[PDB]
Amino acid sequence: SGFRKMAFPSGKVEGCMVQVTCGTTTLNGLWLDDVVYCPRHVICTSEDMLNPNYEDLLIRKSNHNFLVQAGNVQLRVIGHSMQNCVLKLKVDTANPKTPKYKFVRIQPGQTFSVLACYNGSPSGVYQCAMRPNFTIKGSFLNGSCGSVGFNIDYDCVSFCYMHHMELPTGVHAGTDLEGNFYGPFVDRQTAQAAGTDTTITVNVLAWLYAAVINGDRWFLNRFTTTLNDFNLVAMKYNYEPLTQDHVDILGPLSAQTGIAVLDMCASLKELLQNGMNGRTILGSALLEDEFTPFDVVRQCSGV
Amino acid sequence: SGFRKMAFPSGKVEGCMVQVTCGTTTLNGLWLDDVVYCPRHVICTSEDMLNPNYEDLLIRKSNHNFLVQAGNVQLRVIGHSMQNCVLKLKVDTANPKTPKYKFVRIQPGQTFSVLACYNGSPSGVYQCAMRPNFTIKGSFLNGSCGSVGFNIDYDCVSFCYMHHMELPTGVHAGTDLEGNFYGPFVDRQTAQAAGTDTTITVNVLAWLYAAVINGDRWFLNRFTTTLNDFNLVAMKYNYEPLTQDHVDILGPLSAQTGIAVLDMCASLKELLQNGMNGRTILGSALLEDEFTPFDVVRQCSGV
Ligand SMILES: *C(=O)[C@H](C[C@@H]1CCCNC1=O)NC(=O)[C@H](CCCC)NC(=O)/C=C/c1ccccc1
Ligand SMILES: *C(=O)[C@H](C[C@@H]1CCCNC1=O)NC(=O)[C@H](CCCC)NC(=O)/C=C/c1ccccc1
Repeated sequence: SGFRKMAFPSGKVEGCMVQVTCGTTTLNGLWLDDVVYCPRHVICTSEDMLNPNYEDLLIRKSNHNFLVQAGNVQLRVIGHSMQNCVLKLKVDTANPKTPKYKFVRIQPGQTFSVLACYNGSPSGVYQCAMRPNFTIKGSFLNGSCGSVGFNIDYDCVSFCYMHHMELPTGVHAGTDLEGNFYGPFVDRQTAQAAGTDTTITVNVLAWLYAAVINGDRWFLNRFTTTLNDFNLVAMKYNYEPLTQDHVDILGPLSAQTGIAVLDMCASLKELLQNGMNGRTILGSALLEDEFTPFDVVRQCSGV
Repeated sequence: SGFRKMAFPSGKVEGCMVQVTCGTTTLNGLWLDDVVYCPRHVICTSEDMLNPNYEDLLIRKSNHNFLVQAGNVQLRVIGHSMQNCVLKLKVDTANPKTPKYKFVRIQPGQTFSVLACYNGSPSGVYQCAMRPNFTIKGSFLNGSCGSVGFNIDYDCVSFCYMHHMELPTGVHAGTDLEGNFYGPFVDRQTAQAAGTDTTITVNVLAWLYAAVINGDRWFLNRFTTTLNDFNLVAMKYNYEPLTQDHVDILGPLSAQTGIAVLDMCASLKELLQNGMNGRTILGSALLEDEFTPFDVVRQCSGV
């Protein structure tokens, strides 16, 4: 029993983190086979983040402008190229610790683990969700750029996020490992801000199932609801619409608890309309939306 | 910016996890140098957990009764002994991945990372606090016994917890790595239950400082309070007394924010008396007490 925000074990990713310096800027890189991946803004000076032509800065750079350090072993850069908003630095040594891996782009509402790093050295690990507005609510200080987000299945690491910047609201923006930003964000200095966010409805329902599996039952009721009348209430409270696919995805949790999805939807509607009146669910006084149905099943396996 | 429940990178500990089987019971062991540490209840049968004489079961066991598997390599047990509630299984191979390590016992109110494991294979990592009543609120299923809790400083792993059991309330109990239980709990079948818990006051104040560092300021006020009048209110709300040492420990966070500790205490008193009236702090509608002052400083380094 018990339910926690749980990250994947970070060992396989720790072995891939290196330090990348260009000019006076140091950040983190990801060392897989003979390539080091890092944010391309490492080549920017502060005189040129208003409107950097990243191409421009890059043609003016050479291999020796990039210092790559793996622990206390310098790697020699033998090639450099740009892939969207990421740099690929070819090095003369393949990483002996390279795990089986994939580069995957995730969907809003999906979760992943972040290995926060500074100067190529891991500092901590935590779980994030990709928000509907393509930001993440992380914990990132200056120097954390190039830290990565990932999931593990079996022992293949699926990398899904590389960290690039913080927005004025204190949330974070980054790319997939092909260097394509999540959301309408750019690696140049603008007044860019997060657009309007919403609550991940299917995840809230997953977490209510987690609560029932762990013996929190006070919010349950007889009532059921129609999907249509549920989505009418969800819309009013800035919740994403619930689709039939979401209902299907919640199937296994519904079977294990014996609580039909639309039965649980009636509980959520009443929580949205009444609040909790001083009670908590799984230690929370708010409805939690950063656990996917998979997260719940994986952690709550057989109670 | 940002503040998350962050665990230590788990890589150094992942390399120490093995699988231990005795009879039909399988659980996890910790492999350091040529010793494997595991809960002694691995030698119990279900016919004998009412009143096991653990000594008895152990004299009746031989080295070959213990099957130790490290990945897919069986380790040969060449000696076995009991150390309080932990078994020490001497094996014929020293773990080549043994980190620098220490066995440390922690205090109620201190935090640590848990590497949840099943069949010697790590599943996830999360942060726990030792509750004032010496339980932990973890996430543990059958088979998780022998998973360990730890902190890292520099690159020395300080192991502080080994998991043994779940209480009827769904919280968890375990030992230090010398096999001495935290709290009044025993590795035998009783109606044992967690005693009365309290809120870790110094940690709540640390987390309020975290919030201020991250731009959450709405709960602040002019008021200051005396330590005596604060502790009168804390007592009423089941909060631990705040000592002058706690005040001193909060010194650096007070300096960085420019908010005196007793100034922040006045904010906490009003939160305790009024609630938040619909607002949140660092994404929480409850006052969070599982971040130590160190946790905050380490994560909030320079904003
Ligand atoms: C990379 O290490 C660094 C991390 C940031 C910076 C400190 C705050 N938290 C983080 O994650 N990334 C940058 O410094 C980045 C480079 C921009 C590309 C030219 N810029 C930002 O993060 C912008 C912060 C900001 C916030 C509000 C208004 C303007 C700028
Ligand atoms: C070890 O792997 C296992 C883990 C437990 C069991 C399932 C629930 N969550 C856990 O962490 N530990 C045990 O099974 C343990 C062995 C007891 C020593 C003889 N016993 C318990 O955890 C007791 C659970 C319980 C709860 C309420 C009433 C009675 C028993």
